Amino acid sequence: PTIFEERHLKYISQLGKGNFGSVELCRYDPLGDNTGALVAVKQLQHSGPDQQRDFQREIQILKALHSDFIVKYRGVSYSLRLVMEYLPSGCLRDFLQRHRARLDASRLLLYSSQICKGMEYLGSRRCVHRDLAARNILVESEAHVKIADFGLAKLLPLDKDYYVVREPGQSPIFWYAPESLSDNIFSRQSDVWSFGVVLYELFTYCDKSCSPSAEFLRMMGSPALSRLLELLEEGQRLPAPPACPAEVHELMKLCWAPSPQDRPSFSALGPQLDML
Ligand SMILES: CC(=O)N[C@@H]1CCc2ccc(Oc3cnc4[nH]cc(C(=O)N[C@@H](C)C5CC5)c4n3)cc21
Repeated sequence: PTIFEERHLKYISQLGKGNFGSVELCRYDPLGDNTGALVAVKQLQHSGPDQQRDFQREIQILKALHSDFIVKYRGVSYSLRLVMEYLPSGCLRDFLQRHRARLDASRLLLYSSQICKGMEYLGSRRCVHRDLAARNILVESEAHVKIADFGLAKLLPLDKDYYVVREPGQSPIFWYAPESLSDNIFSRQSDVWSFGVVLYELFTYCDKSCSPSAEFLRMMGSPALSRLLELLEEGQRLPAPPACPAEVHELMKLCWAPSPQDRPSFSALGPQLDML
């Protein structure tokens, strides 16, 4: 099952690109009569040595994760390719923009709860995502979302609860916490910072004009990394989204606490979301 033969993976269409590589919709059909299962196949076409090493790490991390709110690993094909389950409604960013009129606050709260449970589990496995955002969240159906794109994901060292990355910025800066911007320090607490921005994204329906980049860029005014750092250290944050519940906005601000240890854990965030 885990060893997918390359000749049986029949290409259908393109899906998109994560942090590195690209993903394709394929039908794995060994019987050769297109009666097989649709799957999501990731590969690296135009990639350096650094991205190849990250990909080997992504495969092993995702293979080991088992949650209802984390995209399932199916197997591998060797030209190394990662086979994942296919979620036909796509990513949440586009889903919220497309179906803005139909999706009320209670539904946004359900996605927040499911993502939080996924991240709580990811914390128990001592794994840091490093790129938690609406673009990397997939949609199974109207009542079910999963976390995806584990390319930048790291396991914490056996003796520490934080990871210092040597590389600078493989993702957009507007989801990073202060200690990641200033010192490249990543942890479960920096993932909680990013969850606050995801909460902001949900409750703006990923509207482009009031996105994290759009809002912060106006504050930064006429180095982009250093200016963002200054704003965050001075106490500047994303505003309350229009028509956002007050209780949800207070949780965002707790997720954006200056010190990592003052941010709540995903285990403490879970009940607070579910009781609204
Ligand atoms: C043709 C089209 O409408 N494409 C849109 C563009 C954006 C997007 C994303 C996912 C997506 O659908 C799916 C569906 N199942 C999937 N399984 C793994 C996926 C994945 O890794 N997607 C990345 C590109 C992604 C997690 C980082 C994955 N992506 C579809 C689209």
